[PDB]
Amino acid sequence: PSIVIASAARTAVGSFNGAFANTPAHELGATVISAVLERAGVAAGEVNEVILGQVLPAGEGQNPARQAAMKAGVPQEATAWGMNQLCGSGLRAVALGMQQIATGDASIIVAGGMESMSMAPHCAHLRGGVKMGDFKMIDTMIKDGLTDAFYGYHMGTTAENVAKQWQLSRDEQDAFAVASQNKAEAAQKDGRFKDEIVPFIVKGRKGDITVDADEEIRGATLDSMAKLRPAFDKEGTVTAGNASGLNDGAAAALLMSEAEASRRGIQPLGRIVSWATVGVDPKVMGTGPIPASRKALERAGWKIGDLDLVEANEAFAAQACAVNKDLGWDPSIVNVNGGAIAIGHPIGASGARILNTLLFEMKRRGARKGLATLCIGGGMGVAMCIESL
Amino acid sequence: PSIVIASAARTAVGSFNGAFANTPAHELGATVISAVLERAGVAAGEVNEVILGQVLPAGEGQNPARQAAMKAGVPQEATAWGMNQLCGSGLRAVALGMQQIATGDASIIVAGGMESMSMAPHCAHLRGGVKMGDFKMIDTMIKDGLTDAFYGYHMGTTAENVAKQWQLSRDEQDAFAVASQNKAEAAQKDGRFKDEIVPFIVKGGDITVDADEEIRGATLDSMAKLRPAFDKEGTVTAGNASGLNDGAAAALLMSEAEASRRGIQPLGRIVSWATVGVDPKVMGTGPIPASRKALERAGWKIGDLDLVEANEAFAAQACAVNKDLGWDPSIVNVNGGAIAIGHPIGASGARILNTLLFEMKRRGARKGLATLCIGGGMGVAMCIESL
Amino acid sequence: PSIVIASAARTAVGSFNGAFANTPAHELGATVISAVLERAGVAAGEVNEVILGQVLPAGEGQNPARQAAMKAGVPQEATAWGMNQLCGSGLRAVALGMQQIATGDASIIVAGGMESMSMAPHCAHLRGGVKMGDFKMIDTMIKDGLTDAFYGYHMGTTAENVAKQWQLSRDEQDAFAVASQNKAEAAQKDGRFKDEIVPFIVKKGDITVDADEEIRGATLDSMAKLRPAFDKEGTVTAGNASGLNDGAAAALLMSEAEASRRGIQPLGRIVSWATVGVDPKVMGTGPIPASRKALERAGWKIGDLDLVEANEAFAAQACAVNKDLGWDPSIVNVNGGAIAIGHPIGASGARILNTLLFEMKRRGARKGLATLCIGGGMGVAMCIESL
Amino acid sequence: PSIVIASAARTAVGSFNGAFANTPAHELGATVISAVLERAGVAAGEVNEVILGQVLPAGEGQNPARQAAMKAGVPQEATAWGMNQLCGSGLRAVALGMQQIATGDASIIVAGGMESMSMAPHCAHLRGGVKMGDFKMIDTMIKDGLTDAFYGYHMGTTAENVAKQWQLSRDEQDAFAVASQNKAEAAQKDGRFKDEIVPFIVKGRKGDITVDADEEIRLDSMAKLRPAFDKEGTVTAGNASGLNDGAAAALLMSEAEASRRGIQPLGRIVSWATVGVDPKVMGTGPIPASRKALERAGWKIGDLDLVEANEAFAAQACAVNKDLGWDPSIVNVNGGAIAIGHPIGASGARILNTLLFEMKRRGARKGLATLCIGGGMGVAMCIESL
Ligand SMILES: CC(C)(COP(=O)(O)OP(=O)(O)OC[C@H]1O[C@@H](n2cnc3c(N)ncnc32)[C@H](O)[C@@H]1OP(=O)(O)O)[C@@H](O)C(=O)NCCC(=O)NCCS
Ligand SMILES: CC(C)(COP(=O)(O)OP(=O)(O)OC[C@H]1O[C@@H](n2cnc3c(N)ncnc32)[C@H](O)[C@@H]1OP(=O)(O)O)[C@@H](O)C(=O)NCCC(=O)NCCS
Ligand SMILES: CC(C)(COP(=O)(O)OP(=O)(O)OC[C@H]1O[C@@H](n2cnc3c(N)ncnc32)[C@H](O)[C@@H]1OP(=O)(O)O)[C@@H](O)C(=O)NCCC(=O)NCCS
Ligand SMILES: CC(C)(COP(=O)(O)OP(=O)(O)OC[C@H]1O[C@@H](n2cnc3c(N)ncnc32)[C@H](O)[C@@H]1OP(=O)(O)O)[C@@H](O)C(=O)NCCC(=O)NCCS
Ligand SMILES: [Cl-]
Ligand SMILES: [Cl-]
Repeated sequence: PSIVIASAARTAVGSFNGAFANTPAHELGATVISAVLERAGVAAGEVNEVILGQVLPAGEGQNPARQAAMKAGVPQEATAWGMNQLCGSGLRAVALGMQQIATGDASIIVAGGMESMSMAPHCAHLRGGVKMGDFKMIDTMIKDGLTDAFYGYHMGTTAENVAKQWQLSRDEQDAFAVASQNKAEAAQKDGRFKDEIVPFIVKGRKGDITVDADEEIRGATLDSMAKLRPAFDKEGTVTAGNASGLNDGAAAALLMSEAEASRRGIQPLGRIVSWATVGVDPKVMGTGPIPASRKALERAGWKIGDLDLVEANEAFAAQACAVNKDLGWDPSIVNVNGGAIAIGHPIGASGARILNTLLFEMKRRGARKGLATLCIGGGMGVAMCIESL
Repeated sequence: PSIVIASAARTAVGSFNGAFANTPAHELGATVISAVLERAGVAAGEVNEVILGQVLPAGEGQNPARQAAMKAGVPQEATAWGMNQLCGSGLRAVALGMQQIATGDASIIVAGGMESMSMAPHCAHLRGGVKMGDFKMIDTMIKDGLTDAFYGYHMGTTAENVAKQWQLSRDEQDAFAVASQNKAEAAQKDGRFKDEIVPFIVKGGDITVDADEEIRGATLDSMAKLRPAFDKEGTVTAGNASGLNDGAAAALLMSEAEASRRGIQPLGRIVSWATVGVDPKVMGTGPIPASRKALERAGWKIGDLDLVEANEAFAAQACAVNKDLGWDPSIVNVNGGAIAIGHPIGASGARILNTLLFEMKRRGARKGLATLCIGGGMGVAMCIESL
Repeated sequence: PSIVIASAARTAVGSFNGAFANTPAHELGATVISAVLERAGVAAGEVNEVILGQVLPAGEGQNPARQAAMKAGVPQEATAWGMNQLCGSGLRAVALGMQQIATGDASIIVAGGMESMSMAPHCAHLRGGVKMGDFKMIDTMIKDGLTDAFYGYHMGTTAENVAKQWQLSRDEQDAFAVASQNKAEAAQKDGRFKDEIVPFIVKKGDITVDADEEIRGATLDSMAKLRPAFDKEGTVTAGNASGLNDGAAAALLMSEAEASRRGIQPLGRIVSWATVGVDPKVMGTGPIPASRKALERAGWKIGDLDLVEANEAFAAQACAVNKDLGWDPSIVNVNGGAIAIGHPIGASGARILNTLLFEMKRRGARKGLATLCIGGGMGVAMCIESL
Repeated sequence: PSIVIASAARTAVGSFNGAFANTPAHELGATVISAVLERAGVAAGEVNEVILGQVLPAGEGQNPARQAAMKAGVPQEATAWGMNQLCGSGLRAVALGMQQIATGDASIIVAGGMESMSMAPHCAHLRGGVKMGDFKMIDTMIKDGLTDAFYGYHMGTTAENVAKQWQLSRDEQDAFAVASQNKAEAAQKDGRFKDEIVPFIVKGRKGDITVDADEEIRLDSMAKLRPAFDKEGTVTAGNASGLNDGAAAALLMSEAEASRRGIQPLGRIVSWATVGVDPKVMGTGPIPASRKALERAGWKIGDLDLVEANEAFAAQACAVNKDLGWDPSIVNVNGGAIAIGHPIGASGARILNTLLFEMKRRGARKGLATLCIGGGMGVAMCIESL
């Protein structure tokens, strides 16, 4: 069975406590569900299921994937669920939605991810009761999203471990970070993000604001980048500049069979050729994309040289340089419009976010074979091969 | 692509703030992952992926499904993820794990659910800052698990709406609840839950928990003396409604040809599954179209079923599903239901799948069905056939 | 037993979450204690006791009055304690310190008040444990400072009761608030706040705060366009009511004979004081019997007063006090009031005492009076005479 | 300038999360305000002001002293305010109420203290907002009542320094605690606390309970405890005071006022004193405070017939007794805070009740009450009957 991506859309990536500071994730997810339906000419009443990845849904209510589907007009007869594979959630949900059609259980699937790291609350177990002494209010964003559960340190420390084995210097990681900021700024100026971004209306206060530009894209320098202090180790190289940030946003895609798209006259954004997920050492979780991409290319019958465009998520400059050095693909075809260092990193949605950038760049330049991949906390990776029609 | 369930296991369903009061969900899930591996003769190094449903993972850390797999001995080369479809999470994860092997992406899958409603913390968004005035510390169990996000009332109110449309009286719902408590107690005394339950060691003295803590029985005189917990003039009480519980349940999945090569005798063959949505006001009706679509995909009729496990979230919704589908009530929840056993949201789907599989084996039933109602107006069902 | 005020000082009144957003109250109190010692030529080693009023000391540690005295250089041999009479705390502490010397128990007293409404935390009793459901994190500023403990509503509702009984229209309360804003705005430019305000160094960079941050410019047209903040059909708005503020204020007290030996010329002599209770429903009427009894103890008439400082908690309450005593409104709050300057509850009593004392010196006034209304239905007043 | 105490009363000292677990402090204060009025035959309408010490009033509402007076029947014409001198709050409020009548500003004063350490909440400053990272929920009982603001450690560590410099051994503190525990049980069994304790009606969901007995009153079971503040320390949970709830107050008027009303007073306030000491050794506070009180009264240590020295810690209590040299057989003859309890806001007035009612039954002429104060302070007051 051949499954294609009929359409795709994403919101602008908002800053931490920025444009989407008081916007729940399902509200961002509802906008993207409506957009992928409008861009493909498919009504909300035709959706069988909505599958949205989300890592931090605490305090948002019962099944935020169902809340986003309801507000987008998807009828009550359909189903909706969320899933959590950390940073690979947004891309895995696309593969999960693909399998719904491959097994014959659904026809039209809206798959992607949504995340509101700004709305992540502080929690504390209080049922037993704190009779005496102080107790900690746990940040769910740090605890459930950014801290390794086996070794106890942040995901930035894992980038320090990757920097040690590959011997990646501070100046090399800053050169990668500056390159990402300059490619993302150039892509924003030329309007290459307009096709994939759907505007979001932030209701509240006294005026309604339309958000249609990635809020982190502002540019940077090499003199101001090397003056930053390391945020994870006193003698480390990972700083706040060469590492991805905390962001809000959503991204999704409309899935259907290749024969179904031909019957509707739809021109798909690409054909899902294969996907893969593999685990690695949690100490070097940034290496996830290395075996995940290899297995994805092996299942597709492709070689590394056959790829025309690559979207490798830039969780950290240290891990991103390590993946490129091992796979050896042409770095000029990897993240041609910037990466998460400049655009942002909403964990649950980034998987579908970089899939949107991959699909719309493959369309404008005429690329035939593409690949998207991300590293996953806890020692995992996920990749997917896309081919045009 | 024929997918079988080689083995299955579950922990005892613990009471709210009971035996598993301070036990994280992944610790319960790790025991069940190790159990389904031992009962099938499959090593942890052969597992491709672990898929665990969970609704309330707040405060437990990065990806509790990966934490349960790692502690169970599953190597780092494998993958693991969690999913949330509320009450149908435990059963959907089995269907999701089945699709991993059906599409050729994996060979060995551990799929199920785990939930620790006792460890659910209180949360509050404090990044923007509370300029002035009081703010509420939100119970994540109530908000993210038991409160409808569209109408704002508890899941017990949705059972009241089902009771109005089907005209189910207070005494009729209590008779269903008392029958559920007495069937579960008889099954516990006769030892029918021992095959499916794997013991759990509560570290701290070490205590071995191998009996469902909610299974104690009840009467009709003490059941009709309870006050309604959701409406002053309502019929749903704490006795005829499911409780708050902790536990885990999973199963080992592989192809039918893979089981034949390993000499494993599977617990059953996954014939079909289905999930459908309904109105959030009457979410308990989910099992009605979900089971029908599941039977249609399997090519079966309601009369063809030999055993049925329909989760008892509420006596009102459970009576409505049986009255609508019309299946023989003597083959439905023969060993009791969630009213007596308990209702761990993330694990209940796989919990009742364990009860179905091990009862189909002891009595020799050939065609079975498991179904649950889902908050927000959904249902999920799966058809199992023996080999 | 003649007790005089040798010197006095206060910090600038900061806005809510403004310059003193992250500054504890005892840090503000230390500056005013050191300032009143420096302005009188009295060493810290001569202080017997420090009495600082404070309403919201939660989370600041053991006895913030002791923290402010020690940080101001007062040696450990001295004593320090805090007291809470709500809005009259700052002025009552001055009267309490006066009684310490009158009874022969002390010689040198630093008395005043301090309040940090921005540093007021949210609290919740959690020892028993929250089994299930949401619980409120109580804002101690609202509960312990701005909410009546007997009727449950804000102090603005009590101002509505006074406004209804006196038949005060919105435009009449609107005209008094604008007059208060215009007198305070003129005082900031004319430098009348320079003598009483001591700069405070906010220890991102050190910032010197020496101007009242709440002092804003208003008119009569933009003032009537505001919405009522306490009742949909009310008259009290955010413009005609006092604001939320931080600050500190204190004074150095000693006997008249003690000042003559040290060459200190006091700002005034404490002639009498009084405190009386009223109905909590109309707590704004407190200053009316408190000032009259204070005048009775002093042997003075209303016409004998040259300057009056009546705290402006609300425009409704402030107009009611002026109408009853009948004193010349041109000698009442000549430099503005709490509506424009601000209202740090614990410090407001000593705050308006600084404005009174330094104004009697600048214009040559002989007889002065300072009074405030107190939540829960009380009032406090003090009569000051020059030398 | 003679001020007498016409009557006095107190509630039973409750255990931490015990009988008064869900009882606000002003409710305990209301009972004692009504009790001192009934025992003296004085109407609530004659009270000028109520002065109640309290250390932990967070979450209780505007001015709990005003809340306690209003429910106790004191009319709105009176005034009420609270004050905080930590452990000396309850006794200082009596001295503050004495000064109100001495200066001619009031005639009838109800002065004492109240504390509900069980109802003390956890707090956290959240107006600025926690952008990132975990933050601590601060226990207001520990931080605002039991933690030194200058050195950052618990009040029990200050007792270790008093034990270190005075060289008080582990066995020395246990002998003082057992003597304190045995005297309090003997006084409770003999009914020696019945005159001073007023019952409190605890209303609740399942039943109303009448609390009129000290719940904390209870070497082999005593010497098996571990030190609670230092691994190499001497202060344990047995030889240190606990966390308690309760209230205590007194009715104040002039000696001529008591003679005119036919009231026979419990005693005359002769003098008082407050002095500061080193915060590191706050337990030494009562030593110069008692001497200064006796000097102003013209008395010597040998003239005292009864002494009430607060037992915050066995180490600090032993140091005061050894230096002042008063007869230990007349000090806390009915037990101390180690066995009875230590409600911070109420403890000052709590030990004043025990002194007044013991001086009356045994015929003592001159008595003394004193307590140590956190942050390096002390307070003492001399009372003599007529
Ligand atoms: C590293 C991290 C803690 C940053 O902390 P932060 O709160 O966001 O603080 P900022 O990002 O605003 O950076 C702070 C400083 O660096 C400067 N800075 C940041 N990025 C810069 C850039 N790209 N160029 C130049 N200067 C920069 C900022 O201006 C600021 O200066 P300041 O101190 O005067 O305010 C946070 O981004 C993080 O946790 N990243 C990791 C996310 C993650 O692990 N995701 C999962 C990966 S698998
Ligand atoms: C019903 C519910 C509100 C109960 O909350 P609760 O406050 O803990 O009520 P309790 O568990 O304390 O039980 C109440 C009383 O009924 C009695 N009781 C309970 N079950 C009984 C039974 N089966 N037989 C006889 N008496 C019983 C209990 O002993 C208790 O007595 P008590 O008054 O001394 O406490 C809660 O379990 C709930 O919300 N369940 C629904 C969850 C849900 O929605 N599930 C479906 C998801 S779609
Ligand atoms: C009344 C009160 C609730 C105001 O709360 P607030 O919302 O923070 O008031 P704000 O200043 O932030 O907003 C008031 C509005 O009116 C305007 N406004 C307020 N004061 C003004 C003034 N003095 N002149 C002109 N315009 C003014 C503001 O610009 C604002 O408009 P906006 O919302 O569009 O920005 C608060 O000041 C209060 O609690 N007062 C009573 C305190 C008290 O009880 N003290 C004890 C008395 S015994
Ligand atoms: C002394 C203090 C530190 C001990 O608190 P605690 O450690 O929580 O003691 P607990 O509440 O747990 O009492 C229960 C325990 O003590 C044991 N215990 C208590 N009292 C006992 C007694 N009288 N005899 C024997 N055993 C006793 C119990 O068996 C139980 O055992 P555990 O220690 O293993 O838990 C505490 O009461 C305190 O902080 N007091 C403050 C005193 C103070 O500073 N006052 C102000 C000075 S100016
Ligand atoms: Cl293995
Ligand atoms: Cl297989």
